[PDB]
Amino acid sequence: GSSGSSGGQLAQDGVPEWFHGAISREDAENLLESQPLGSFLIRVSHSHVGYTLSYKAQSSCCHFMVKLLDDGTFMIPGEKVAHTSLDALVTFHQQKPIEPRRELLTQPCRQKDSGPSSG
Repeated sequence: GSSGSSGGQLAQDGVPEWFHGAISREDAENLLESQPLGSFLIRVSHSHVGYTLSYKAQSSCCHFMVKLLDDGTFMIPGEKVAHTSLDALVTFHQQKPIEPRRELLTQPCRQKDSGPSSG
C-alpha cells in the first residue's frame, strides 16, 4: 500500500481513541472491519458492569468481556493478570494476548468521526 499519512496524534480532548464511549455491537465490528489486523478498541458495556475489549483477529473480530473487581481494578475472566484500568490493561495486552485468543494488539482504533467538540 502506497497511501499517504500525516503521522502523530493531535487531539483537543481528554479521551483516547480506543475509547468509543458507547457503540453498538455492529459499530465496533465495523470500526475494525475497515482497519488493519491488530486494530483494537473498547466500548462501555451496558449488559454487564465493566467493559468489553475487542480487536481485529486473523480469523475474525474477537470479543472479550471485562469485569470490574471490587478492588477497583479490571481483569478478564480467563487470564492470570489484572490492571487498574483499561489504560493499564490495553498496554499489557499489546504484549500479552488473551487466554483463549493468542492474538495480540498493535494500535488503538479510531472512531468513525472527527470530533469537532464534546457536544
